[PDB]
Amino acid sequence: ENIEETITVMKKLEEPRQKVVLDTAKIQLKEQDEQ
Amino acid sequence: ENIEETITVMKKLEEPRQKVVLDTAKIQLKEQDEQ
Repeated sequence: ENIEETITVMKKLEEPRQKVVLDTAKIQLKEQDEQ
Repeated sequence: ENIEETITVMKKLEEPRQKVVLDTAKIQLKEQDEQ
């Protein structure tokens, strides 16, 4: 499941790399709002 | 905390965009592991 699998990867990532993932999720929601 | 904030955003995303976020996390981990 996508969220559970993302949690598993993120638990291994240092905070700055987790922040990239979060900021990517925020862009994806902006793009979703433009569909 | 970044993981919970990412979950919150991902819960709003359509499944293909959730997969974008998971694949972004997987990329970050491959880079972290190669550093």
